Amino acid sequence: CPLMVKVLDAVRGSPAINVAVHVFRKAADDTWEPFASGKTSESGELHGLTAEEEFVEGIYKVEIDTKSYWKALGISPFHEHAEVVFTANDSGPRRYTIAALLSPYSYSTTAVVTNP
Amino acid sequence: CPLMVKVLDAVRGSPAINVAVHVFRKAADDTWEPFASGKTSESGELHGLTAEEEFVEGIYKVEIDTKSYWKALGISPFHEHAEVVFTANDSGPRRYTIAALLSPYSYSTTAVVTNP
Amino acid sequence: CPLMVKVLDAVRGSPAINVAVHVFRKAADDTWEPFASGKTSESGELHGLTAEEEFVEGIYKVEIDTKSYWKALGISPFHEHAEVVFTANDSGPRRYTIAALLSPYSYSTTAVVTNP
Amino acid sequence: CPLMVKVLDAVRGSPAINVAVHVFRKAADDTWEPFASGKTSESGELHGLTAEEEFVEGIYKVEIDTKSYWKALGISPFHEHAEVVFTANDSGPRRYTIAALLSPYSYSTTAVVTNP
Repeated sequence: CPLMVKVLDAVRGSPAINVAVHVFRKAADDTWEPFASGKTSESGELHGLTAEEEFVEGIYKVEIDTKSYWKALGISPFHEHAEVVFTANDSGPRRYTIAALLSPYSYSTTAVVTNP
Repeated sequence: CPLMVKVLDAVRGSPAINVAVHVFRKAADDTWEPFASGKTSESGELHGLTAEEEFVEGIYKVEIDTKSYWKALGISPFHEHAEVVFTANDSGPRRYTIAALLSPYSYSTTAVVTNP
Repeated sequence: CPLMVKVLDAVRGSPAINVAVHVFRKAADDTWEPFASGKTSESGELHGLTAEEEFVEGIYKVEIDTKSYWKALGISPFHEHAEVVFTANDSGPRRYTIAALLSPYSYSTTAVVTNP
Repeated sequence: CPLMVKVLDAVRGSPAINVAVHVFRKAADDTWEPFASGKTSESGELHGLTAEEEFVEGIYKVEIDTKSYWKALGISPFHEHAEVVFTANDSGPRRYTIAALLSPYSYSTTAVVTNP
């Protein structure tokens, strides 16, 4: 699975379950073209994002819907969302895990890039 | 100063100097209009950012050019930038600090909202 | 696995490999008693630390030898190490993942605690 | 001020005010000897922790009472405290800021080592 998104909850100290996540790919004309969509699972993971789809070289945007998540939990968050924009597969095929750690007024995002 | 941006470098243990930062307010036709812009100083800070009487209520995106910053030092970072998107001044004026802490493959962002 | 430790390297974007980890449980007399120990694997993980029914209620301290890790890559770090001290299982025994993300001048730690 | 200590709350998005910080130095015999101590202020900062005519080369430990901070707010946190341990002024004179960013189940810490 070459694109994996994992989200944790730093207030509850757990997986962030059912977070909307939309991946996009910057097309040849400089506009973001949908690429994959998802809701995180019981373990805060979102798998098979390139099933049926080519994971080609390019610029990707993983957009995590943190506002909905915190609002569904009765909290008013600071951010509308958490976006992670990066170039994929520029030096060859890689496997990517984007981890997001969440609080209402704060997030962190790391990328684990491993060579297949 | 009602909107400050502050940047640290987690690798070197110091402020992040000369980091380009571009702020945009979302326009009603639902697109991002230039709002202000600048470079962090010697203390990693950016002040006097709000273009005249313009810091109205609205959706803001602060974009930090972290890629140029790591590339100026010879490092090859994960991200193209770090965008922070938030609604500002919807329930009466506050002062906003956007703190960003930077690593080549990771960053962290926090809003410290305080009351006039 | 009821006590697990994940370390990640935020400079390189990968698991932190071969990092020395030492757990301790606080004793009857309020001193720290050697409990388990390990070095993180290829995936930056350290497994079979506790042994389920060997994991009592108490205060544990996970220490991560972050200093050697950075000096073994030719970097000179800030911290001597990173410690994590938590109360374990004071309730209906649960699984603990302690995740640590590393950088020379900074680290961040998170607990994922799940009902088995 | 050769040793500042700044604490932010990532849940509420404000400084963490009134936080108990206790600082130790490792003595000749390798036991932690009390050194300075205090409580963070309206800005979450803790100034006047030490005097440059007294802050000598050695290993310090900066312990921050996150548990009482979270309880005082009705929150059952994960960690007992946040311990930051580090060697100081071994290369001569420098200013140190320990920044800590708190969530009930996570925290991150960065050292900003700047020069006289």
